Amino acid sequence: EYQDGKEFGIGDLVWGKIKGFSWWPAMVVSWKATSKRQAMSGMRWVQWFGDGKFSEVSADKLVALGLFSQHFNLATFNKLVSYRKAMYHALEKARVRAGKTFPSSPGDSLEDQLKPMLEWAHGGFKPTGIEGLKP
Repeated sequence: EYQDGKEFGIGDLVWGKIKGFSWWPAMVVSWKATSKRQAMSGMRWVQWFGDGKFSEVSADKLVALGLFSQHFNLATFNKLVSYRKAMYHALEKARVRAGKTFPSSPGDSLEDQLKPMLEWAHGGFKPTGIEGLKP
């Protein structure tokens, strides 16, 4: 599936915007994951990090998660615990893909864990770069 000529395939980490101004992280999935129907021509099914719901989104409107600082929004991050949770799960998936590790201490909070993950992302996901995030 997803041979319509456009960007993104199954497993790719993406930012999507479906309403208002906010970009949220997601992973492209098979239509089968959704228990809906095959995606319309030009579109991808994505599964949102955090809530795990599904949306059909134009391939031309999605952006790679690797374009990170461009689409991350610190204001929304500080406003919404739902966004903080979304970013954690998204960057955790990224981190495991890249074989990256960060120091941790017993007692660490969601924000404690996110701090080194955000620094890694904003920094261009070194050492792997964006290639580390591929399925």
